[PDB]
Amino acid sequence: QTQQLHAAMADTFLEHMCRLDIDSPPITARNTGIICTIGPASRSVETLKEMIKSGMNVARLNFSHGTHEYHAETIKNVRTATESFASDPILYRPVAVALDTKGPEIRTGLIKGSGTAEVELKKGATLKITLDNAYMEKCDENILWLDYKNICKVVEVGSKIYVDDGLISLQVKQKGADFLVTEVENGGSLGSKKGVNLPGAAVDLPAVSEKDIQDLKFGVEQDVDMVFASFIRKASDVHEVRKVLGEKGKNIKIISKIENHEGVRRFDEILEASDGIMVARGDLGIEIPAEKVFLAQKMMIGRCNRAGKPVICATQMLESMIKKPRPTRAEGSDVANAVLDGADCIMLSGETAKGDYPLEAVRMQHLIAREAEAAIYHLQLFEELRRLAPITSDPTEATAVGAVEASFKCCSGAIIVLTKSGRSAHQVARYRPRAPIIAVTRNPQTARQAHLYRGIFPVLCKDPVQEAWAEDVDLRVNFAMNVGKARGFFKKGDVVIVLTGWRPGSGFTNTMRVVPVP
Amino acid sequence: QTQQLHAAMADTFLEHMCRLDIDSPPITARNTGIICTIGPASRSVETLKEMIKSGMNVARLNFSHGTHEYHAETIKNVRTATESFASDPILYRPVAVALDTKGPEIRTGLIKGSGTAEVELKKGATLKITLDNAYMEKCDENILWLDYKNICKVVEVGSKIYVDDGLISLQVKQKGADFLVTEVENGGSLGSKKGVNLPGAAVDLPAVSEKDIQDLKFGVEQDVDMVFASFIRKASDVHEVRKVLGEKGKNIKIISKIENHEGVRRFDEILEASDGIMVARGDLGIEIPAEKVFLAQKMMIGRCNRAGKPVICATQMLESMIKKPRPTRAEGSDVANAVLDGADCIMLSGETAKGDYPLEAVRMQHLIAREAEAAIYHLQLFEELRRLAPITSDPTEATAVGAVEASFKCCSGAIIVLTKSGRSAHQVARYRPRAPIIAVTRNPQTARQAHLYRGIFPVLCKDPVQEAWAEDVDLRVNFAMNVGKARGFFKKGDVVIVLTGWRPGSGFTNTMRVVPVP
Amino acid sequence: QTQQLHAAMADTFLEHMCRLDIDSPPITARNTGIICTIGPASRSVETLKEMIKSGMNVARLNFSHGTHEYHAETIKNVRTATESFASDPILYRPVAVALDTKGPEIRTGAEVELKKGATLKITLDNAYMEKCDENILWLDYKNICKVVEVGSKIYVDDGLISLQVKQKGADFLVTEVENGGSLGSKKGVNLPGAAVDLPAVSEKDIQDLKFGVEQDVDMVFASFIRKASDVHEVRKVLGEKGKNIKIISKIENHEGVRRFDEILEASDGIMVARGDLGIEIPAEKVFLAQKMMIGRCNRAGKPVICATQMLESMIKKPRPTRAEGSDVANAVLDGADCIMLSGETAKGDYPLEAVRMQHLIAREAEAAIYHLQLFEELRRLAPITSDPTEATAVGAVEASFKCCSGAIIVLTKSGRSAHQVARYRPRAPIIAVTRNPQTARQAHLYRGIFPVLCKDPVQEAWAEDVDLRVNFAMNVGKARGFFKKGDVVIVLTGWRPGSGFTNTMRVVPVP
Amino acid sequence: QTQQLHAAMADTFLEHMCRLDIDSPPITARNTGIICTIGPASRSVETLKEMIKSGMNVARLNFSHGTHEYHAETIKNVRTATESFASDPILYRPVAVALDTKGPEIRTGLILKKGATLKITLDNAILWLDYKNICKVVEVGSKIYVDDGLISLQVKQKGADFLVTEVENGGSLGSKKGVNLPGAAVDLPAVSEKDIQDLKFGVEQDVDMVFASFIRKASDVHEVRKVLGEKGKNIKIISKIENHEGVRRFDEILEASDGIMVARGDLGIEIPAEKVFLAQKMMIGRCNRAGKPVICATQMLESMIKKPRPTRAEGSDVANAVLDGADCIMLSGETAKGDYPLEAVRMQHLIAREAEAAIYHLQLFEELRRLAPITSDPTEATAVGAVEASFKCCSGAIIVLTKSGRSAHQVARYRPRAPIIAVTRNPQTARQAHLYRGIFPVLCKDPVQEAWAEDVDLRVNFAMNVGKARGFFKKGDVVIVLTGWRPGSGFTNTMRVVPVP
Repeated sequence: QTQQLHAAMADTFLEHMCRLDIDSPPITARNTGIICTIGPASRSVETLKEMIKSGMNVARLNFSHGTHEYHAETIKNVRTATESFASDPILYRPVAVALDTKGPEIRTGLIKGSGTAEVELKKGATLKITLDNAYMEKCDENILWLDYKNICKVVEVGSKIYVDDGLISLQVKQKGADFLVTEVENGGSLGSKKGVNLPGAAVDLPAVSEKDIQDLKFGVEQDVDMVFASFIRKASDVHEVRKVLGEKGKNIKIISKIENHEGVRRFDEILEASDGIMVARGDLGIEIPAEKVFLAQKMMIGRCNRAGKPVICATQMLESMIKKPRPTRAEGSDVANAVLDGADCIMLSGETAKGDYPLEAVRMQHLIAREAEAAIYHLQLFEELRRLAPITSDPTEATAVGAVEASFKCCSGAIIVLTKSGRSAHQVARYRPRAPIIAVTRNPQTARQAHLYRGIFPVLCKDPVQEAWAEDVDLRVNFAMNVGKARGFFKKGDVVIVLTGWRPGSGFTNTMRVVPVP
Repeated sequence: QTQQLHAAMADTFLEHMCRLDIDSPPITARNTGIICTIGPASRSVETLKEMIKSGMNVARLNFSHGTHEYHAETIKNVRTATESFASDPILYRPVAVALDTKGPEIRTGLIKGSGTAEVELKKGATLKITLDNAYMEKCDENILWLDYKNICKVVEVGSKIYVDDGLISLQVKQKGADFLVTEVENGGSLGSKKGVNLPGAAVDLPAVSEKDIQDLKFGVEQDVDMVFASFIRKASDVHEVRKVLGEKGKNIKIISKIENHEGVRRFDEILEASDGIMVARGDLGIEIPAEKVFLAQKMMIGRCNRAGKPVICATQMLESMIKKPRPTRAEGSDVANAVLDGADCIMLSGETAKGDYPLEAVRMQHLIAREAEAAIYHLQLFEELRRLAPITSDPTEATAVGAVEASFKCCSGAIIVLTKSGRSAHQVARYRPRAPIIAVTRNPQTARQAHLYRGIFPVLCKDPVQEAWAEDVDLRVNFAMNVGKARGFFKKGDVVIVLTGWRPGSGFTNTMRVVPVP
Repeated sequence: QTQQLHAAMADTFLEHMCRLDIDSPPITARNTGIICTIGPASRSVETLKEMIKSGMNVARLNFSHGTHEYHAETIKNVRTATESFASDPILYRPVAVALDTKGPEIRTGAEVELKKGATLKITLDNAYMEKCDENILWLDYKNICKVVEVGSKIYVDDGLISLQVKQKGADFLVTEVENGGSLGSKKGVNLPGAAVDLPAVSEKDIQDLKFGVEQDVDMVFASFIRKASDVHEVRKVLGEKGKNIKIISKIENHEGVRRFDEILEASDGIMVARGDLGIEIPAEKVFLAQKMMIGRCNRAGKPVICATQMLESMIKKPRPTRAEGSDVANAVLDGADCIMLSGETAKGDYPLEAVRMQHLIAREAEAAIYHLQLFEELRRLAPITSDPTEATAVGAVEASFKCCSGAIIVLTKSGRSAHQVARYRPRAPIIAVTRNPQTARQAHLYRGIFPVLCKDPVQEAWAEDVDLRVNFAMNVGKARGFFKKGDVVIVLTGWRPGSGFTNTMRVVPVP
Repeated sequence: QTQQLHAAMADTFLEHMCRLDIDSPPITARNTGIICTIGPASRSVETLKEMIKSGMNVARLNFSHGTHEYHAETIKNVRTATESFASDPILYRPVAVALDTKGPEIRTGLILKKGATLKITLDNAILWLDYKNICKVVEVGSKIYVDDGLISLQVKQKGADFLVTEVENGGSLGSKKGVNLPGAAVDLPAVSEKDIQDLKFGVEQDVDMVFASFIRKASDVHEVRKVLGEKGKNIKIISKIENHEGVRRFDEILEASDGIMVARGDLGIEIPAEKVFLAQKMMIGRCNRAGKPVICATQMLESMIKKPRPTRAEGSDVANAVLDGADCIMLSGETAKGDYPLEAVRMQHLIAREAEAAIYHLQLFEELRRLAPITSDPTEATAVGAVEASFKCCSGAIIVLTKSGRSAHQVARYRPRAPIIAVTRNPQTARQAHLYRGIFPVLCKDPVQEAWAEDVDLRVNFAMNVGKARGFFKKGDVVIVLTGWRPGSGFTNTMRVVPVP
């Protein structure tokens, strides 16, 4: 039948895999968030309308490049396309805006006085790295400028230097005052403004740099929903981002990007400090060996699933769709497995920023996730998530787990949750139900930030507050009931779970109800 | 710390056994129903009040003996003693009334014109079994009358005949027209009106006899709660009992006594036709071999736990407490293991009917069961009970299972349920929660019949119906708060699960609420 | 199907319970050992021959009563009756001899009524020792006033009489009577929850244990064990002369239950001594202590004996009760390596029927074990060692489950390789081949083990001597009905002679 | 702590995932087979020696292109490079040779706008194709995919001889392009005319396995064995499941075949590309259940055609395939025509070895033992007892003497951690053993000893010599050793727990 329900009845994990049927169609709801980097190929209002229609939940902005005017006009265009669907609130999908910091990046200068010129580094040859600012935009075959000024101090006399996402490889032979005479291990095309990695080195670059201070202030002023904080090495790095944002940026969610060996090693203190994690696989696959990245991924995702906090899988997930209309079989498997592992969000970088087919890659990540959400062995997963803290005195958690148990028993169309801050709907998300969570809120920052969790369909209720509180509760319940009928989540006479509380204000969610859809 | 909660956190059944702790005290709430046979040792109103105080829940009446005049007065005495506590509704316990039928029985006659008198049967001496009615009150060591006139037609030579709870065994040497000549295999003291058993040989007595026809009509007239139907061989035997009760006694719960080889062989059709089972171990120990009774016991209990219908473990549970003030170690192990196996009730026969220590027999069954309930591995048991029917379109089942899950998570004081027919309180009980089920009802039949299920502590609301239904719901909920405070089930500040619905009348249970005790 | 094999295929514990079938007959093999207390009802050679035939494995001697010369003649008659079956070694069953010690005791000094709710002094002064009454009672234990506080409970005469301590002196206590009764002279006293400073062995106990080494007894059932040093004290008494005699600690009280893990790691085995335990702890709590002690011994791989009142009504009656029937079944199902009969076989009117009834109940219960979950939980809980014998043992038990084998043949000298097979609880009977006669007697302590004694000459090649001892076990199991010709069995041997080199697991058809 | 052994002790799948450690180094044993497609970037004897050193186990030949004399020389160079390490039989790695068939195919004729209308004709004198029974197999609403699924076409009206169809996807149409039919029951023959002569060539060239293309049903596999014959009876048939019908009728194909290939490139053209992982995990798990070989394939390290490092998706795909339980992992263009062939082989070696340590063995063996049917075979009982024993002592290896492969294949079914060192005198068995996870095959070149017990011990000691020299264990460590009660196949019954000398 549907939803891989025959696979859900399996006694063993191997039999769950064995009963995975390609002729079993999934339900209409897609639970995992899609984050998209917005760049040259997708920043128009026209394209951003079609990204939302294809299934974009979060707009990421990469502050590695671009000025503050470029990002403000992108933010303006996101909101122009988002509020174009706001006239009917039953069909309005909330879209988050995400800032991704530059962080402690080492980067190259301009090849031949150009941004698009390319020299050809052939294998075994010498190359002089320099810090001399005369050679800043005069980068040649023989010379190379970079921006980390303490680079001669922190490298060894047999260190390896990786340029352009790990593709060019170097080895330090002679160490100079401002210079570093290298020898090319893996050659290839060296272009302009490429990221440099030093995987052996204790790089003494700032936690929150000069550019990052300016960028985070801009995030507060433009009213972003989340910060994707680059190169988080410890818990005091997360606290410094929390303190830089301060009072005005207290509701902005900090997502620590684990990009390096020290972030993997000191993960638990980072996770306890952060609001969520990005498994930032690009920089991680250069810093640690590339064969160890899946171990790091499934650790990070699994511990975030255990701790109940958001996790985003990232980098190169549909990489060939920059140039092609359809992905490779690796790329389809990767998106599937990341959703299977328990990533609350999946991300697109160059596919949506500068790709020739950015709408197809959003659609492809929608179609793969929804199939993989049906492919989850919920029987084992819910039984293992229940055993973590199986006694607690908090009354709201008991209602959250009891709702999820109820949703499996009737195989429900939805779990409708009223929430102010997100927290009641966030509690339902942690137990991983099959049913889509419909989070009803009047707080629009709660609506945008609720995309960070698996399961949650946030709905922004634009209705005025009715004079009686009990009638105001039922109005918000009927709103979600209208949403799922409009989206094809459920029809009339289907069963849904409705979560409410006993009084107004946050923290009082104690009422679970099993209602038919009118 | 308490409740065997350290043992409850074990990942394996073996470590659950290993962490069982004599210093870890149970809660005040005892879940298993104690059924008591009332006879001469416990018939007075004065004694019956002390039986209730010791924790009697069901009064069994053996209709093998006694006339309709005698049993009506026994019924009256149970009801006079129960309604003495009705003055204070907080401390009022409902007591059920049960009718155990005679059934197809074979009895001997009187020894030398006397019920009290006895003869000794020597091993290897003869004993002429007769059917001549001049020897009816004239039995001795040579002559034995019995009341089954088709004994010679269904027994061939060499087949065994057991007398007086299988203690005396005889073997047939030759059979006549209206006689049998036996040889005594096992000797002993032969008395009057003792039960005769013929294992292997099929007995052609009816399922419902003409005496059994009149006794069930008496059950309908005297407003009994349940029938313990004796010697049920098949589903048509249950259908015949259901027909005799008719439309007037349609709400009387039939409990089939599985008591012979054919009732074990055709168990599934009997369970389908009945509202419950008694594992009637006494005559089953004679009919099948005595070493095979535990196999039959654990089958029936497990299948009734699977089907959701009640199961009663019976006969000789504290058999030494007829004479002694404290039981043997085997008897204490038997009462523990029955409650551990999943028997909804436990029973006392001659211990409460005829014994010197009936109040101590009720207390000891109350003490052992309450210890056994804490010793249950609820983690495995509930997980396996969830997996029996994990999809159902009935929303009242989803509410019931979600409440049991919520009760495990907060380690709740109780599961308070408003119910009219019993069904919503019954549905909670089938999943086996640790938390006691306080069923609030204005229906007294529902209050008495709820003692059949494990977990249900039924309370009878005596207040008239408040016109505000929201207030009439909350008055009954606060009445159940007042029972558990006074019973020491919980105190002020503890967490309870409250189960109600969205409209009055039966079948509309849908609301689960996690509330603090005021 | 046979041997509950439909119920063994269940995916859940509940469904295993559901598929238990009374028309599913077991195999001939009965894995659980039967311990029997010998007294006046079962002392003669003709009775003891029929005890062996009905299925007795261990002959228990209660040293609480009877002289040394009485107990020596019991041992003599057991060995007379055992060695009458020696003439065919294929059908020869070895019989263990067990010495159950008296223990340390707290006693009292014409009877008197003790009124419920009254008062009674308990002096330690020997002026008031020779006749006690309703006001004054004497005890022999001098250090009671140290080990008992105010509000402590004191039981007299198997927990019939109960006393609550109201005020404490140096050489006296003054009590309030709770559950009163009739008090006689020289009666047994119990102090619930007290860390009692009595010696591990009494003066009588040192004489009786020394006697056991002289009489060549196989195991010791040491009474009133509270701690590990108490087990080490019994070990010290037996010494080097009786170093191979197995010490089974009887856990009888609150303190032994509390400090169980240190006792178990000191002892060679455990008895759940339920009668004394039922006096000492609340009677409602005895099963909790039963399944704790049985499960932890199953975890550790050491033997555990269920004891006291298991078929109690068979002292006077030819059938047992339904409570008595389920108790013996649930003990075997819990994982008791052995089951005991006390007064049933010592003084009762039906001792041969009771031995047979424990054999019939255990064999049904062994088939009713959920082996699929049980082996899975033992596999998981096993620590990953570097011992070759342990890896071979768990591989053999696994291979017996895969092909549903008729037996596990184990060649052993000490017992230890056959003991390692036993702790993983196979369905298949373990046929332990040995030339050591003490090993054959001590192997009855463990579940699964059917000990066979090879009386054949030692062959020329070591490999052909190994194959003859395998072939002997093939001949036993065919004769006793455990398998037929062409059935599959698991065979454990080693790579060199001497103990601790069992490495080889072979899967062969029976010739 | 090494081999992810802290993660091996976890009581749940979630905690196992939580304890996965980048600082825990694996053992030197790599258990998954690496199948490399040989083409012009990796065809010389010089390069093929370095392919073996990096970690090639099976050389794949795509018979879709290339002549017989080209492929014979390709076969010759594989053996020249393989036998250059044959002087030291302790360090000799056996290398198998695979024949991937072209298969039946629907092509276009000789010499396309979006949303247009073209007509499909079958008159041999507008687009022509060479499958004449196409009108029977497709309906109104069915899809037709031309040129690796680039141009998609939905049929509006179907005639007896013609089809008139609306274009869905755009792009330029050229000559002799391959046509797929999604959902169809295609009556093209199981072996084609060209594939008959390819399969007889493999018997002559002494190949070890056949990767049979486009397998739809059980009778198709039997046609491949009919063509191979008694002269090719020992050559294993691995079915390539390439479409809906192969996925639907999977259980009958697996029964007939010696193995399955998850041929994902052709599958993702045929089925929707989002559903390929479901088909992958179905096919891997059922082959794990049946105990037969499964090969994951197409685009696994695809960017290593051009770049010296893979993508993160490419690294995760190879890891998750080995995690799911694939016996072999394939490289197509990566080794055939790519710029970095040795780097790709190294990367598949490095990823799989980390993934083998990350397998939750505790649940996997518990489940594989639970679903194992109780039969009376001594070999099956010995194998599962050996894997149980190897988990308990944490052994260095499971040494198995095997003639035909079969005893080592039964051990490999139950997925141990420890490398399965298969000792064999049969050279084809040593090559064919690379098809199964765990099996590290070694060819005993020593002559048969007169006393058979000496001949048994010589081969066991040879396995002790390989594992010491390869860094699987050292002297004093504990290993599991499998032997049997007489010579010949089918008699392995004896498990032993031996110290390494």
